[PDB]
Amino acid sequence: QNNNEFKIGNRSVGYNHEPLIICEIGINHEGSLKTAFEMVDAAYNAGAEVVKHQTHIVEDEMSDEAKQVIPGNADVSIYEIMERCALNEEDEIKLKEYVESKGMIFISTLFSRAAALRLQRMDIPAYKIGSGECNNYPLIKLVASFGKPIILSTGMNSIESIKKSVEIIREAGVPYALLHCTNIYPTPYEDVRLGGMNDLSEAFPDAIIGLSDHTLDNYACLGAVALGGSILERHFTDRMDRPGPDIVCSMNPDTFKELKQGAHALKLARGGKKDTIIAGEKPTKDFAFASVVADKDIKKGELLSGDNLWVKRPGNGDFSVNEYETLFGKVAACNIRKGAQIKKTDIE
Amino acid sequence: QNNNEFKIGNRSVGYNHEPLIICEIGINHEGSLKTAFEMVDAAYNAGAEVVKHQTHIVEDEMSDEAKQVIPGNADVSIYEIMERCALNEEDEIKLKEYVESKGMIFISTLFSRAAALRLQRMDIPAYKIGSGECNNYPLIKLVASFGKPIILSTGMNSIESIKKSVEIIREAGVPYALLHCTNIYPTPYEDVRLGGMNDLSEAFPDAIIGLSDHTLDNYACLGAVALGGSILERHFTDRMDRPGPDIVCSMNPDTFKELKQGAHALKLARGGKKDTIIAGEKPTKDFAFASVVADKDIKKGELLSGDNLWVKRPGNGDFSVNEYETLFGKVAACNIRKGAQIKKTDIE
Ligand SMILES: CC(=O)N[C@@H]([C@@H](O)[C@H](O)[C@H](O)CO)[C@@H](O)C[C@@H](OP(=O)(O)O)C(=O)O
Ligand SMILES: CC(=O)N[C@@H]([C@@H](O)[C@H](O)[C@H](O)CO)[C@@H](O)C[C@@H](OP(=O)(O)O)C(=O)O
Ligand SMILES: [Mn+2]
Ligand SMILES: [Mn+2]
Repeated sequence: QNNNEFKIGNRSVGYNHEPLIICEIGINHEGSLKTAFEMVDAAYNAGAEVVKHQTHIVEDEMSDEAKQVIPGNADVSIYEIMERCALNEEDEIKLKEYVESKGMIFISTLFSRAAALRLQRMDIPAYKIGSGECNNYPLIKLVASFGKPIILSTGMNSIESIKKSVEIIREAGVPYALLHCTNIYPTPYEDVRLGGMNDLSEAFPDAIIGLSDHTLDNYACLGAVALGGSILERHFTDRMDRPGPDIVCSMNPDTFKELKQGAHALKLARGGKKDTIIAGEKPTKDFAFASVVADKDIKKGELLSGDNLWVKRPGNGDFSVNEYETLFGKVAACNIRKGAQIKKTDIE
Repeated sequence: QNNNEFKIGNRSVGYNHEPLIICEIGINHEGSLKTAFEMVDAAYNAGAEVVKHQTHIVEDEMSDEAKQVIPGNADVSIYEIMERCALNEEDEIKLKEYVESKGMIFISTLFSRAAALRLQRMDIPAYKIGSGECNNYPLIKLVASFGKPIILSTGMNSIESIKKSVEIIREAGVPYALLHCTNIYPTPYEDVRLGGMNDLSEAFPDAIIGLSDHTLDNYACLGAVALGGSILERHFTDRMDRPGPDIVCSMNPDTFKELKQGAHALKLARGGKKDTIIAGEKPTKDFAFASVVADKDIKKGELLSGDNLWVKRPGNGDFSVNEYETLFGKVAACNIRKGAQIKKTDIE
């Protein structure tokens, strides 16, 4: 597909690299460090490489209008949800340290200037911009100025809209990924449109391409790997019985382990070319391909024809089935036995 | 992707149709009808739509040379394997009837003229040509003359080689599918090259495209569905403890059920376009997108600027973040409160 790559800390991402699964803890901790650490533990023990947070600072990310508006996956205002779930700066610094103490990478999504600046003080190795902020060009400008790679989700946005964000990122000269995404919690399979990933790669040839997903299972992400995706994001929980608006579409340790295994298999299986010769098929080719044989007894001097020739396994005859018609009209140099392979010496 | 379709009996296959899984019993019955019927039962109970056989007639498909040649997945000659596993005509007619008695479709692969003619007497609704016969042009001509759709596997063959077979099929005027395939039993993930499917569709725009697979699990076939595959073939057994050269790469009832579920999900998720507007995202767009707000108290008569304006959720403000820069240089028509959304009435 392509050779685009960049590093998130010491981890290379790109088509020629192992896909990267981002375990999005997000707001799943419901504002509790005990719960957050239990989820980091679970991620670690499952084999995760990256844990992503959401950095919410209620007053800088929302005006008072947000106290009147309810998201699709809750029955209270988005302001109330964020007031309940948001970690303060001190606590989020502890979370980052904890994630790093487990040898994993910590990144986060910012939803405001104040959050961008907080994350820069913490010096995270890459910045996630959520689909809601994909068209937030002032915020994109700010984050791109930080000098680190950007992972940009592109739900709810057209190629045209995304173009302006990519323009800002390139000007700042940082590498970037684009994740195709659909922001319904949860998302039905029919709304995923994996082909959206192809649209993105075509429009933005220098982007690393992946999928951020909110379906109920791993199928969409697995398809994404097959199509060439390099980054996969699902929300993550230690257990599915947890409360919270995003828990329903979250993976857990077991399903994370499944995705990691599948992603590895599909990283190996994907791409390549039809005409590539595969050495291990040789024993099959040698028995399975056909050679030209006599379909009847043929007397010396008689002409070979489609009437007295046919083809049979295996492939070690002097004449391959590919050469069948070329023997038509040749002259038997000797008597030929029905069922025998036609030999070079059997023809004049 | 495309709108190519044809029917196998009453079952439509093509990109706009549910993918079709072919349960390849092949030689797995080791020549026993009891075992074959146990495998048909298992297929039926698992939810299979199609059971495929292999029609082996040892004397017409192989010359005596085959008694000296061993396949990659056995330690005895291919002749001995086929003598052991081949069902005679009477028995194969019983198998077909049994499959049809369970409401499933019966098809088979021929490896010889005699087998083609046997299958035509049985009037099967579509003919499978295995990868070994993909370059067997005389046999392809014969089968195409029968007037039924052809499913052609293309392992071990280049686009160039396949072209000659497609030419023969088109001349006969029957619809056809091409299955990408790698013929190692089993096949490592790295040798699958799913991109081979794209190569085929590009080269042969009128073909229905699928995958015939010999890996140890469902990952390759799932990837194939994501890429647009319409037909999936794996060998099938009622249980994995059975003896035989192809058992190791076979699916069983449980894994068939998994593939069917995955294929359905990925049929729904695949393709589509990035720019398609998804109604269910609307509640997310309404809270997540930003509007322009005052970043400081602005006195009446003062000029709006990037210094006193910023952006915040939610998206119901008079000015979207998209319009942010257009307010620069406008004149406050009244005092504006820090944190308030900029209203149309706030500017001259
Ligand atoms: C529109 C939005 O901000 N959605 C939140 C989501 O977790 C909400 O905070 C939650 O569902 C509110 O109920 C995340 O899905 C956003 C997420 O990015 P993506 O899902 O757009 O890839 C991120 O990087 O934080
Ligand atoms: C080269 C060949 O004929 N391989 C056999 C296979 O089952 C052998 O009979 C078996 O492995 C011999 O040990 C099948 O895989 C062929 C199979 O087609 P495909 O695997 O090329 O799609 C078919 O349609 O019958
Ligand atoms: Mn998300
Ligand atoms: Mn096969």
